[PDB]
Amino acid sequence: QFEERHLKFLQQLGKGNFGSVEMCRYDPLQDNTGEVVAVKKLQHSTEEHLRDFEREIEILKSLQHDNIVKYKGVCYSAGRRNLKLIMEYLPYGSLRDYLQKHKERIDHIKLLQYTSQICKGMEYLGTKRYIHRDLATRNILVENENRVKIGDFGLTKVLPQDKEYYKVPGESPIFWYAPESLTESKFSVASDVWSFGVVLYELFTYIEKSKSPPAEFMRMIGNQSIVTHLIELLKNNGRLPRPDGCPDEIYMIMTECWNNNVNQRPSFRDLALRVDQVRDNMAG
Ligand SMILES: CCc1cc(O)ccc1-c1ccc2c(-c3nc4ccccc4[nH]3)n[nH]c2c1
Repeated sequence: QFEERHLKFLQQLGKGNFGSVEMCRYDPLQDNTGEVVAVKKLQHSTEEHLRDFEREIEILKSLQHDNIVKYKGVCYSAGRRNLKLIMEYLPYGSLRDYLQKHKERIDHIKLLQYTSQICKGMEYLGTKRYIHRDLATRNILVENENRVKIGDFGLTKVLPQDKEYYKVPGESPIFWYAPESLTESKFSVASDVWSFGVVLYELFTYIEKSKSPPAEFMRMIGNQSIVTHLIELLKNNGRLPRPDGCPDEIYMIMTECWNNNVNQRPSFRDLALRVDQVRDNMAG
């Protein structure tokens, strides 16, 4: 339990429509310093967003894995109605920024180390029947040069006991969404795997602006609405191209994640083995 008065503001870390993230020092003895944490609050405190936020917290609360970011607590000092979530602070930020600034020290082998760690996380989420729903390079955090961790779990949904998909706004990362998520609003491990396919695309393009999924899909779309154009482009087997210099065996994994049919997509266990193996062939 974190008390507002001891929660000292250092700087803004990242923002969005109704949530924001701040770097903070939690200083219960005020003497003169304590421990640095990442703090999420809601801007527009609508009750659906609050209820969604409270459900995000329970998910975070239930997670313990070396490749998943650590929950520390919550602050109720000033209300329900302005809850704060408190998580560990990882200094190197998101994989999107990190990769983009440090790229010339990061080769295909490093990129495959990151990929492995991502699959181990999603494996572990699969065990708890969680569908992350926002797998993208911008929601993977870097603890150090040899370790990254998932999370922005604000879209994460728990699977029903009886079903293997979840039916569910507001801004969606459509260019990372699988076809059945666009057309029918279904989410599954299968759709999480599709997203991972495009994460693999992001890393192997080195997050170059002009090569990005929005950048690329919008070129192919040419030339309403935009989703409707995407859904149709995907149905005619339109896909993100092979990144320059991307291996055969990696590109194949991408292509397999982006299979129209849910049931023919690879599983995260399989993706771990395949990627862990490609590393060794590349190294030794
Ligand atoms: C508290 C919000 C949240 C809520 C979830 O459900 C899951 C993860 C997070 C989260 C998001 C971002 C961070 C960061 C960080 N460190 C940076 C350095 C530089 C630039 C950006 C950074 N973001 N550390 N820990 C973080 C936890």
